[PDB]
Amino acid sequence: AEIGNKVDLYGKAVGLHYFSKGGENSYGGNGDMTYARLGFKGETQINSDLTGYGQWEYNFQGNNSEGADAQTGNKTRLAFAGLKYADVGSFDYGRNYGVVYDALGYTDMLPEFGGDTAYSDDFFVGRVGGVATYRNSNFFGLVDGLNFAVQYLGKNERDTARRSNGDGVGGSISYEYEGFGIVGAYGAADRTNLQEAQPLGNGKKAEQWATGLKYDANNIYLAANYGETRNATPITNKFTNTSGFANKTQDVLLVAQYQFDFGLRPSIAYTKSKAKDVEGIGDVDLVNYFEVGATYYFNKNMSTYVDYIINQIDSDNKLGVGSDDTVAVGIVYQF
Amino acid sequence: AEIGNKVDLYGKAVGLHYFSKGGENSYGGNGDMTYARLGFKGETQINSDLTGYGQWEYNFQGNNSEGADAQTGNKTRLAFAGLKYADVGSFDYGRNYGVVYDALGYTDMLPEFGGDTAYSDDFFVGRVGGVATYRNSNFFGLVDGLNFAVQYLGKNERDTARRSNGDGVGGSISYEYEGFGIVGAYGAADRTNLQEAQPLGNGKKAEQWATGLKYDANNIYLAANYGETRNATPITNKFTNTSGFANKTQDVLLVAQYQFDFGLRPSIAYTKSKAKDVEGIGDVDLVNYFEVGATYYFNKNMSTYVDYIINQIDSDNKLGVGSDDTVAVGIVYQF
Amino acid sequence: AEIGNKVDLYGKAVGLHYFSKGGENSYGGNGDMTYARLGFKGETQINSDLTGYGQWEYNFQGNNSEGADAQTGNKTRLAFAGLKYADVGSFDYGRNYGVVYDALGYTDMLPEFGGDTAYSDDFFVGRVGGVATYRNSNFFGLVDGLNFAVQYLGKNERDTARRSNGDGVGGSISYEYEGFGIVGAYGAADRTNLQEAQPLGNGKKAEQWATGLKYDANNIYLAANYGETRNATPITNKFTNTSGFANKTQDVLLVAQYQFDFGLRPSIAYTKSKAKDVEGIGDVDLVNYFEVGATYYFNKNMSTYVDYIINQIDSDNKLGVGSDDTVAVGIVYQF
Ligand SMILES: [Br-]
Ligand SMILES: [Br-]
Ligand SMILES: [Br-]
Ligand SMILES: [Br-]
Ligand SMILES: [Br-]
Ligand SMILES: [Br-]
Ligand SMILES: [Br-]
Ligand SMILES: [Br-]
Ligand SMILES: [Br-]
Ligand SMILES: [Br-]
Ligand SMILES: [Br-]
Ligand SMILES: [Br-]
Ligand SMILES: [Br-]
Ligand SMILES: [Br-]
Ligand SMILES: [Br-]
Ligand SMILES: [Br-]
Ligand SMILES: [Br-]
Ligand SMILES: [Br-]
Ligand SMILES: [Mg+2]
Repeated sequence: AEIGNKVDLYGKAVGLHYFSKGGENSYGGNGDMTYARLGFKGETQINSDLTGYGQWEYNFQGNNSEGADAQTGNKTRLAFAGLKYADVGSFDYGRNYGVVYDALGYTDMLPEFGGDTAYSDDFFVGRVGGVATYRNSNFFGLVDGLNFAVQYLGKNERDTARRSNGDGVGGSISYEYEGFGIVGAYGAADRTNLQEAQPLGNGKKAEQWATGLKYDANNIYLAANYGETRNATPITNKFTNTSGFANKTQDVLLVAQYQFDFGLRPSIAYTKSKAKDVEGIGDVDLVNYFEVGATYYFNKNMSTYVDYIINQIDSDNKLGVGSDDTVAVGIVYQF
Repeated sequence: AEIGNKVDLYGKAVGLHYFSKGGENSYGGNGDMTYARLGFKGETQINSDLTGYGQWEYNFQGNNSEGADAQTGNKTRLAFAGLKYADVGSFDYGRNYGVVYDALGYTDMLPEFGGDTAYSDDFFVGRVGGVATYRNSNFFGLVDGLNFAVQYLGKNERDTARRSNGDGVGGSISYEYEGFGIVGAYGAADRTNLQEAQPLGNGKKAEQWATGLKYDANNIYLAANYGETRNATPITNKFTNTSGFANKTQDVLLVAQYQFDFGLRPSIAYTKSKAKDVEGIGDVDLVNYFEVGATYYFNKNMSTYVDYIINQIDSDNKLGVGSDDTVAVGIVYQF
Repeated sequence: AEIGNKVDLYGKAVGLHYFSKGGENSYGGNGDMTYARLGFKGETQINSDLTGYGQWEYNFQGNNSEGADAQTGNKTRLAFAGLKYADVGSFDYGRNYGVVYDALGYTDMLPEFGGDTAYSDDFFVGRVGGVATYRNSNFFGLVDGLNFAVQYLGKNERDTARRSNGDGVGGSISYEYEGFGIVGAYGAADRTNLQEAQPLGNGKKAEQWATGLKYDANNIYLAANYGETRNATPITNKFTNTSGFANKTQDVLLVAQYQFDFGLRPSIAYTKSKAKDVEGIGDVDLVNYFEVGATYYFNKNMSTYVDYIINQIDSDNKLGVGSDDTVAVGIVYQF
């Protein structure tokens, strides 16, 4: 809620419970999942052709005690600033969305779950540190609906292989016309020595790509993503306590939703990602499910939701991917 | 300070020092105790019979360095959202006050100390994770001053016995009339296997109950709480480095205060909690003291206070409960 | 941005990258250095002679992942409240700037680097916990431009020698007249037993002092600081993994800047600190460099900057102080 400069502090409180049998063997786990969010975003008009802007956003976990676990799962999601010039484009630097999320964003619309391939700190698919992003709308004002973006990922040598990266570039192009949108996005980067010493994944570069199609009009939302990755998607073998990256993955995400005037937004979805050439096992499913779910919007400040994952991962999955379903029920106050 | 929706960011900065001899052997300890608070609370009118709301609140410690200890004692206090409907009642889910605090709230009014039995993450007496709370004012609008509440506590299997719980229900009823208020509150819950493996406490359920009486009118505040607990109150034997829960406790809390027009709010108080059937020792006092103290309110944004604990715990207490007095002097800017 | 009481929430997002060769052997290091800041400051008019106030401020790192490193470098910078009375003076308690920073503040003006001797949690030179500060402007209203301050530092017995202190007093006096300012500041304090068990530094008290001269007018800023310290400045011998405090240091800081109407603020600077009588090595340089740099201010909400450290520390420095240069390029949205 808005606190020549327009600055806006924002957030929400999310009362959130997950239901699974036992949740060690499930898609989402079991129990209290309450958290809150806080951030600001602002933009300042510098002149008629130039705006300056910034955004910061934080996750506060609501399901930890006030003892020594208090900080578990607290983190900054976003922290960047930039400049937007005339028809030239925008440029920002900091922690932000990786460019391949320009595609994955199409399916990442579910009430609680979904977007399973947009890992955080995973090269270009999710939120990530140290990125320089250039974005361009309507091709310099010459072509209504043709947007593009390029992004430069600086190396992050962290203590974990999962959270690290090397230098890389990625980019994306999209075209929209009367409710239809089409997008493609691709990136590659160096892997770090720590990533390469892992027993899962083989190679010295990582690539992610995805294409998107979507129809967004007349209270209907339909969307589709297909993508693949090389040496990029993080993976654990829970049976030998083995970690790393899948050599290859192949990914599909489908979503159908409708918006009723009275607030009810039903959701239907399917998601599958399968890893290939995983050392010592071959091909495995990482994600496999159908979704049903709904959100009820009381207004712009208040909603509740149920999200139900009909898990299709079989009880024998070779890496130890859980097989039970998960339901989520949430209540949200936002501003 | 207020930032169809009414949302309010709030907080305070508390300059705070504690004085004790040595503070290893004291009630409150010795030294810098500065901290700050930040939160939001908002409510949105959905229609004439329905409001939606949320609250989040965080504790930032001000007495840690900017080195590796920086986060010590930082935590979310509250994070919940809910719906309030007509005369039906309110319902919220998230981290919130346990229902037995509906009684303990009567005495928890001192400038710095007091409220010694309202432990955090301790079933129903204090702030706790994963609770669903229903509250009812004036009995559905049929009975002015008769309020009640029921609360459902979801199991929290944490890494510590102190911070965990099992599933449980608790509730409370109160009646108020012309400055007088009367309250009763009770809850029980399952204890977790971790709690049961402790060497202090014996049993597979936990119960807390308390009654409250108070007079709140004509610039006078008088209040009284009596309560008991089974297998609920956390306790340490500092002499053998032994921890767990007291089998039984018996608790009394008394408070007298007056408000002068010029801002001066003197406080007088007494508090005693005694554990029974503590393994290998029998009966012990956990808390035993008189208080004198005062707050000076400059206005609604600024106050100072002194709070002085006249400790009655004797120097031989069998669990190693400290015996020296503690003074606290604070200065508070809030908004 | 301002959210009888005037309260102001504020912050910035800083997109920030450091360039060094390799940065293990450099002044500033290499890579992503993005972070954000959030705080409030408020003041309340209690009557015509009395204002009450508070300030809190936090550092959120933007260059950590959302995994287990998420909190690295997050901390409260400031958290205090106080009262300002008529001509008498102001008094505040909490975490705040140490009084010797009243001098070091003169040179601490560079776009990214500079202020190298104003260590955090280091007695009086930097931000520190548990201080009571009295400040006086115009000598009780009797002497325009003559300010003074005294400060009382409470002992902080922490787990690290670097972050601890004993009880101490420090103070400062300054005089300003038509763009010229002159300042002196001094403090001493007890060292704690932990500090004394270190292999670097010898003695049972710590003192810091500094003098400042500055010209601040006509879009010119020139300033100069000289100071010394005994048993106060923290130091590591990276060759034997040895830590502690330099017995003596001698410090010089120089800065020249100009402000163009169009926003461009060029900076020129020199900084040297040298430790003496360091056990097992004698005299060593801790800091030695020239700076060139600039900030471009688009407006009051947006700026970019480059800051370039021309390191003069030689490749043989005896404690292992790095010798390569560092450049920093930043983009800042603030409110
Ligand atoms: Br917490
Ligand atoms: Br995500
Ligand atoms: Br993830
Ligand atoms: Br990051
Ligand atoms: Br654009
Ligand atoms: Br649907
Ligand atoms: Br801290
Ligand atoms: Br409490
Ligand atoms: Br507690
Ligand atoms: Br909790
Ligand atoms: Br009610
Ligand atoms: Br009284
Ligand atoms: Br983080
Ligand atoms: Br500093
Ligand atoms: Br430092
Ligand atoms: Br501190
Ligand atoms: Br003054
Ligand atoms: Br210059
Ligand atoms: Mg934090």
